[PDB]
Amino acid sequence: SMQEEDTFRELRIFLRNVTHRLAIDKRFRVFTKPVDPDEVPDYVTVIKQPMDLSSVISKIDLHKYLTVKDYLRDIDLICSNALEYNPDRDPGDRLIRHRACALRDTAYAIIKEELDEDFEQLCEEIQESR
Ligand SMILES: CC(=O)c1nc(NC(=O)C2(N)CCC2)sc1-c1cncc(N)c1
Repeated sequence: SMQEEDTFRELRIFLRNVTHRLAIDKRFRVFTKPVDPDEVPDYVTVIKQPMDLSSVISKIDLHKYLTVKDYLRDIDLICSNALEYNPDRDPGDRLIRHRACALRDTAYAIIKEELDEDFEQLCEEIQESR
């Protein structure tokens, strides 16, 4: 219905706002663009499912997120990718890992504080009916 399309539009508006707030945070600059396949060639080999904040914005606009859970799966993917590609004790690796986990914790905290539980529940119930 049109009520349901209004629900999803509200979700997209909310997701764009959260994603913008993540993308302007200086700590998260490394997660804002895809990994250049020239700049580092072993990435697309180790990371089978790359994900970044600009790709998150594209998926929002393509209506690929019908629930905040769908969105948080891709946030989780940005983080776990970073942990897996950077597993070493070197300080470069530890810094990215620290930032990846901060990205994840920040997104979950914003959603927990600002997304109404019933709004998300509605999104899920519309999703299950399709
Ligand atoms: C996204 C990611 O996981 C990522 N990880 C990197 N890791 C490192 O450079 C090391 N510490 C381990 C190799 C040294 S670079 C990088 C990245 C690569 N191209 C572009 C952008 N925006 C980030």
